[PDB]
Amino acid sequence: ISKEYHIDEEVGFALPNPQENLPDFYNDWMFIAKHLPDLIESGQLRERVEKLNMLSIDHLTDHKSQRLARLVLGCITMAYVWGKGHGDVRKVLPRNIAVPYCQLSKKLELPPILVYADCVLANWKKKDPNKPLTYENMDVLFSFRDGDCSKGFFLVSLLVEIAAASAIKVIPTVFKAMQMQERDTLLKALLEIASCLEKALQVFHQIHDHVNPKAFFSVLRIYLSGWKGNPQLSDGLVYEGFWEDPKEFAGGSAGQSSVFQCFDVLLGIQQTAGGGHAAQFLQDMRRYMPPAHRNFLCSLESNPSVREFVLSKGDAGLREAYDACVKALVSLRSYHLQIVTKYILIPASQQPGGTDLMNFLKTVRSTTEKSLLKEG
Ligand SMILES: O=C(NCc1ccc2c(c1)CCCN2C(=O)c1cccc(Cl)c1)c1ccc(Cl)cc1
Repeated sequence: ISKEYHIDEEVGFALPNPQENLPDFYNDWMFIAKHLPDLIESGQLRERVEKLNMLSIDHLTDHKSQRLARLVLGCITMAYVWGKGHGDVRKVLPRNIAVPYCQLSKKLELPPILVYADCVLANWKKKDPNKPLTYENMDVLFSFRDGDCSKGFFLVSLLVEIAAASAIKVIPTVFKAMQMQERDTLLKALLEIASCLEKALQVFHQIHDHVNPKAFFSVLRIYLSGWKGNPQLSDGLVYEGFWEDPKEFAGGSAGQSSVFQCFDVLLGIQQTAGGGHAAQFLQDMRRYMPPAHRNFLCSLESNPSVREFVLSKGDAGLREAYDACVKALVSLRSYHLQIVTKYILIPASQQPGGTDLMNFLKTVRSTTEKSLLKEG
C-alpha cells in the first residue's frame, strides 16, 4: 500500500506509537486534559479553561505532536461544553481555546470536534515497548470521568482496528490478481481476508470484560455527544474568534471508522448508493476521517469491481471465497447489534437515539446479507 494513505503494516488505520507528551510550552493544556475527572467533580474545569492564555500552534511541528494536541483540545472541549453531564451546558467556546483548536483542525483537515480518529486511533500507548499489543500491556492517554469505562471502550475498539490490519494489507494482492488474470492467487487472497475478519470478531468479545452497561449509558455516552440535530444545542457551537456564527458537527461514532466501510467498498456492497439515510450518513462520516484515509476509500471505488469479476467467471470456488468474506461482515454487524442491545437499549428502558442506531445497523446488515451470491 502507498505511504500517502497512512496505513501501517502492524496497526492499520491506527496511528503507530502516538506521542504521549507535548512540548513544555503547552503545559497548561496538558494539566487540564490529564485531570478532567477531578476538575469536573470539583466544579473548577470551566474556571481553569477561561483563565488560559491563547497559545500559538506554530511549535507543533510534526504530525504526531499535532494529532496529540487535537486529542487534548478535543477532550477539553467536550468537558467544557457538557460539564458534570446533567443539563448545565456552555454554548460558547472561549477564544483562547477555540482559536488554536480551529487553526490546528484546519491544518490537519478535520472538523473541530472530538472524532473516532482522536479518541481511539491516537488515544493509546504501550507500557513496555518490548512486549506485544495486548490489553494488559496497553493504556489510553485520556479519560473523562472516574468509572466511565473509557479505557475498555476505546482500547477494545483499537484492538479490533489492529486485527483488521491483517486483512487491509491483502487488498493490493486482490486487485493485482484481477488485472493479471490470476485465479488461484485471487482465491487465496479472499480466503486470507475472510480468516482475518473472523479473528476480528473474536477480538471484539473482550468488550464485556472491560465495559459496564450503566457506566457507558449514563456517563461516557454523554461526553461523546455532538451538536448536530441536538435540542440542547439547537443552533450548534460558537467558536469564539474564528467563526462569527455557530456551527454544527456530529458526535463520535463507529461510522467514522475506516474499517467500518472499507471492506464493504472492496467487496462492492452498495452501502453509499440510492440516497437513503444510512447511505447518506456513511458518506458524511468520510469528512470526519483523516484526509489520507478518506482518499484511500474513494481510490478503492476507482478500481474495477471485485463482485462483477467474481460473477462473470462461473467458478464455484471463487464464489465460496467471496461469500466467506461477506458472511464474516454479516457476523460483525450482528455482534454489533448485540452490543447495542446490552449497552444502550436495556439501560434506556429501565430509567423513568438508541432505536435509530439499531435501525441503521439493521439496514447495513440487510444490505450485506443480500450481497451473498449463495444463501448462508
Ligand atoms: O462504537 C464504537 N465502538 C464499538 C465498535 C463497533 C463496531 C466497530 C468498531 C468498534 C471498530 C472497527 C469497526 N467496527 C466493526 O464492527 C467492523 C465493521 C467491519 C469490519 C470490521 Cl473488522 C469491524 C465507538 C463509538 C464512538 C466512538 Cl467515539 C468510539 C467508538
